Amino acid sequence: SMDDDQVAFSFILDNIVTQKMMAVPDSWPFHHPVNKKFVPDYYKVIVNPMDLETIRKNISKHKYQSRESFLDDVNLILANSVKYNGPESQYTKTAQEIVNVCYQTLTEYDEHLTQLEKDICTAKEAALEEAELESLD
Ligand SMILES: C[C@@H]1COCCN1c1cc(C2([S@](C)(N)O)CC2)nc(-c2ccnc3[nH]ccc23)n1
Repeated sequence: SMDDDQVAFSFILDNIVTQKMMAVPDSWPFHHPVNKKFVPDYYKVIVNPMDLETIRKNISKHKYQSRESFLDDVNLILANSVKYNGPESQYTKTAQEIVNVCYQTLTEYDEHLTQLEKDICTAKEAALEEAELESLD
């Protein structure tokens, strides 16, 4: 079912986050949203904040239906470090390793993720078609 497939897809992504990305050494700056009381300037600069806790919350809500949408938020972590800390900051080097281990692990699971992504997309289109046919009955 689309529910079993979304659960599987989300579990794979969550395991990539907790077992690989969160395990990158010294990755603590990216585990949670920046606290405005600690870094008030952060939210004057960073318009689209992102972090690994927020990604996990999004996974639990089944936000990500595709590898692309998942990686959109993953890359935001890196892009935001480039902007706030600079492209050569040690913070950005760490964010880069987080992104790289994400890519590496996605590649290991690309066969299964690609199939889940396709099957979720077909089931979603079918449910949309049926809902529209029912509303017009
Ligand atoms: C602003 C820096 C550099 O870019 C990425 C995130 N970064 C963070 C992130 C955090 C959080 S947190 C405690 N939830 O705000 C998410 C874990 N914290 C501090 C921080 C907080 C207080 N003093 C500090 N001194 C130096 C850094 C620092 N930096």
